[PDB]
Amino acid sequence: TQTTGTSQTIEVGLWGGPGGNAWDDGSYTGIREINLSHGDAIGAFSVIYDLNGQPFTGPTHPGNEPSFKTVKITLDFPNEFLVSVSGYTGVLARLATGKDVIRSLTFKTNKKTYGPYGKEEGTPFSLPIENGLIVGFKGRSGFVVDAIGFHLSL
Amino acid sequence: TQTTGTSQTIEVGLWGGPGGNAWDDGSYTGIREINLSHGDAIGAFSVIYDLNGQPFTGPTHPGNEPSFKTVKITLDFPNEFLVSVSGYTGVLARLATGKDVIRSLTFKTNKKTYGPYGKEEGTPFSLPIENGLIVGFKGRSGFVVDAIGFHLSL
Amino acid sequence: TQTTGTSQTIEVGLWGGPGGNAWDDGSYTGIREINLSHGDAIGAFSVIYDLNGQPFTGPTHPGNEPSFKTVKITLDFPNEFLVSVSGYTGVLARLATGKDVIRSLTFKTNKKTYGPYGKEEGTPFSLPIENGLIVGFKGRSGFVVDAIGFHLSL
Amino acid sequence: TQTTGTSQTIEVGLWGGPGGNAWDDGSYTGIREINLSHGDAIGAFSVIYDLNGQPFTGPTHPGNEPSFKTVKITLDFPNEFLVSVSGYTGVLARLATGKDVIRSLTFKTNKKTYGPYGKEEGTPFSLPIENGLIVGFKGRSGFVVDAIGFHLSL
Repeated sequence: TQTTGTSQTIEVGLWGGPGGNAWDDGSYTGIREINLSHGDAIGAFSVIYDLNGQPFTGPTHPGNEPSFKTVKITLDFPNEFLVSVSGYTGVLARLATGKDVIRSLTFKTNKKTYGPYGKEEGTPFSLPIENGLIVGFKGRSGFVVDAIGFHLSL
Repeated sequence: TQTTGTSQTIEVGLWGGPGGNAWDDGSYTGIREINLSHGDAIGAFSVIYDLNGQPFTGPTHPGNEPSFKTVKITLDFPNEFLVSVSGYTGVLARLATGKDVIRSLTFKTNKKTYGPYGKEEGTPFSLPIENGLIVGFKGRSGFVVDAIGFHLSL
Repeated sequence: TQTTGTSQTIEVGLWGGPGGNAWDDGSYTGIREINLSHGDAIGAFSVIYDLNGQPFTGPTHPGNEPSFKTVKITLDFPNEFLVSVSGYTGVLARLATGKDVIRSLTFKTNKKTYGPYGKEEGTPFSLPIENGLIVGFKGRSGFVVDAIGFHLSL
Repeated sequence: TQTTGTSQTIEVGLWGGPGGNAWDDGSYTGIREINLSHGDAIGAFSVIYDLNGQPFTGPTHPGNEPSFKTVKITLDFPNEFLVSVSGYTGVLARLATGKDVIRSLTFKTNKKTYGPYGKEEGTPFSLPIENGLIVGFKGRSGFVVDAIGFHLSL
């Protein structure tokens, strides 16, 4: 029985801490580009999704670590897609929060591996995908990415 | 195993004829507003979809019928959503094509019924929904709506 | 957010009347065989589904009309599958109910068409499928099939 | 466009190593009971699934560790369901293959946490779920569980 007008997708996560503010890009039809920043953790994180064959700029999550290395991951959409996302969660001492944040991220597509970005220190996590696609990102962000999760769909 | 970067949704239809030119809005997360025109058939058909909580203007399919009455169904999204779409398919003599078109359309939500619009002549068709949502429209259009179909999702 | 332990599928329908008693086979991974009976309407309707590569007999819905012609539709699973199901709904006078029942049914796969079975009288209905599969049947049955619906999945 | 008669579900994993023999229970409508054994790792792993309101015993994966302690996790289906599965993957001294096996497993439902079972040594992994359900298990087994994966559905 349908009780709401908003469609849904499987959602896994979040991995990371309770700090920062929650955000959810929602779901689309695929991923075209990922723009992030990294240093001793992951700072900025924004995505260019595919929306029915055309690019759609997702909401930005710039964080607040201007010193970080900026990176643009341009996927050969639609032939290239993520088959795994992994990383590390843990406290970043200098933040003085005592809460876990995303210290590192690695993106593996059917074509190549991007990363590891940030610092691989803390507790690892990984989401290998055998069938289906990540069609959206969600998480929490403050000065850095506190947590991350994914929307999945066939 | 995943072999493409484009996600998908269930698709039903089309109902109608082979005339006009094919179009497919793709899929989104919901429906906010439906714009259409009608007279002896359904002429224009355009939708304002929901895309993760924000409106997204779907591609237009105005057809070309100056005399048709225009209707703007503004749903109380997300509390109100379609639970059924029905109508009639059949030849419209004046088009001189001999091909079926969408003569009528009725939209029923969990709150009320909109229509019938057009003329209920020809062969009826209906898509009652018990679980899930219409998240996108597709079809064919010329001077009027030749055919219509739907993308469905939970 | 997940609030129940039972998974779900999109469900379309029901087409037919409010008579009889409700039944729902639930969802599986495909359809292998359909056994029905027909005359001036569709009486019995029972399915053998596929469950992860192996046959699984669903609950029976024989109705209570013993005089109909019995038919067995054995699909070449998994290469052959339904791409459309259509039929007619309408009153059957000898039932003395004045409520619609399933008068006729037609099953079209990517290989061939089965039917029409029963009597093509009343109001037609059709469910053409472009993407996705019927993975379960539901409906209402009394003396004959009063209504029918489908569980859909990618 | 549909090109096969078998439906599908999202599949995540595998977590663990390449040893043992691959197995896949397929997908169902939920989980009713989990039977496993553990010692210096996870040995046996068998599940009783829900299939449209009726239990369905999945194929067994007994492994081969007579000394392992057996555990039966009977969920209060459908009110109780897994919201997270986590564990550890790592080498076993007695295997001398340098390849990982599932050393530990922890099952968290919306009602309680079962485990940890086995030994929490090696590299941790976790699959927290925010929306959707695990409707099937897959993996690899020899004397113990080498790897594990999940079928997911809304």
